[PDB]
Amino acid sequence: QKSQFAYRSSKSIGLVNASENYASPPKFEAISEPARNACYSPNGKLFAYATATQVVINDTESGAKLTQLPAANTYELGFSPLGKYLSTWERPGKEADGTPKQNMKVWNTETGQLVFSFVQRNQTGWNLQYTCDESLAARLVTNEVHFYETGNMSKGPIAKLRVEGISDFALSPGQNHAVAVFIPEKKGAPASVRTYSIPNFNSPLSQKTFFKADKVQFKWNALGTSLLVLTQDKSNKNYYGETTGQFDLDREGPIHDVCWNADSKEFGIVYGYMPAKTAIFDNRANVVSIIPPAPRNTLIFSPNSRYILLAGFGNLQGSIDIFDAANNMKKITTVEAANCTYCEFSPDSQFLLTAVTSPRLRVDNSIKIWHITGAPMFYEEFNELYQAFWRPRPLN
Repeated sequence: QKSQFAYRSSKSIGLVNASENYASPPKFEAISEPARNACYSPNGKLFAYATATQVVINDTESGAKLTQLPAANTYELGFSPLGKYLSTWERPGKEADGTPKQNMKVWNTETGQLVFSFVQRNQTGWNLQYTCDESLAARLVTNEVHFYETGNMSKGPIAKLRVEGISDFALSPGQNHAVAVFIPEKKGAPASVRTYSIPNFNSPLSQKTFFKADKVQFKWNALGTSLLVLTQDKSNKNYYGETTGQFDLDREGPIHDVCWNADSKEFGIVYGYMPAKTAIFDNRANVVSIIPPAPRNTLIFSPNSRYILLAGFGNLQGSIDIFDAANNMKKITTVEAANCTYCEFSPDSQFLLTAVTSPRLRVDNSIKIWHITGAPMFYEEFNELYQAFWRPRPLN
C-alpha cells in the first residue's frame, strides 16, 4: 500500500508515506515537548514516541492519537508482539520515604491502564519477553525466571523455573512456547545452557555446559525449533542448540554479525579479521555460499528471504552489497553509504533505507531510500537526526 517509515530528528518527528509523495498521515501531530524516543509495534499498526511529559500512541494509518500514558523521564519503549502492551523504562530512583521507585511499568494500549510496575536498574534486558501469541510474559530474577499470563499478570507469576544461578535467558517465538536459559561460570564449574518446554518444566530438552564462558548470546529463528548460541575477553566461540542435545571459523578472529533468515531455512556469518569473509548455511550447519573477504561487518537478510545484504558500518567508506540466494548468490547491486549507522529493507524487500544518526555521528545526518536495483528514490539532509525506520508489515 503505502511505504511508510518514521523519523525523529532533534528538530522534528513524524511519519512519512513514501508512496504519497512523502506526506504524513493527516491526523498526526506531536506533543508540546520535544520527542526523545520512538518505535513501531511489531506489526506496525501502532506508533509510540516519548517526550519528557507524556507518551503518545498513534494510528499509523490516519496518524490519529489514540492513547495517553503519563510516563515521564522515559528512555526506552517496547511493544508486545501484538501491540496490546507497551513497556516504558524510566531512570531508576528512590521514593520519598526511601522506597525504590517502579522504574518500568507495563501499559495497555487500548485503555491506557497501568497494568503493572517493576523496579529495575539495568537498561540491558530491561523489558519483559513475550510469546508470539502474547499470552505469556517473562521477567528475570537472580537464580530464578518468572512466567506470567499477559491477560492477568497482576495476580503474579503463574509459573517459575527450577534451575539456579541464572544470568540471562531467551524465549522462543515458535507456535509452541519454549525457553532457553544460561548460567554464568562459577568456581569449580563451567557455564551452562539449558532449554525447556513451557508445559514441561519437569523435563529439560537440553542440558549442556560450556567453559571459559562468562557471557552468552541467544538467537532463535522465526520457527522456534533451532537456536544459535554464542560464547563471548581473550576468546570467543560459537555454538548451536536444536530443540534436544544437538550441536552443529574458516578465518581466525572475531565474528562480526550473526543472523538467521526470515524463512528460518538459512543463516549467515560475518567472521574473522578484515577483510571479513562471509558464509551462508542451511538449517543444517552446512555451507551454501562463501562470500569472499571484503570490508564488511554486518549481514542482513531480506524479509522475503530472497536477498542478502552485506555492509560495513561504524566507520567511513561504508559500502553496501546485495546478493541473491535464488540466483546463485549473484550480486545485483553495490551502493555506498559512508558513515551509515542504520540500514533496513522495506517490508516488501523491494526497497532499502539507509541513515546516518546522532549521537553515533554528530555530522552528515541524513535519510536515503534506495531501490533494490540501486536507483535512489529519496534523500533528505538533517542536522541532528536520531532515528528513522520502516513501518513493519506482516506477510505483504
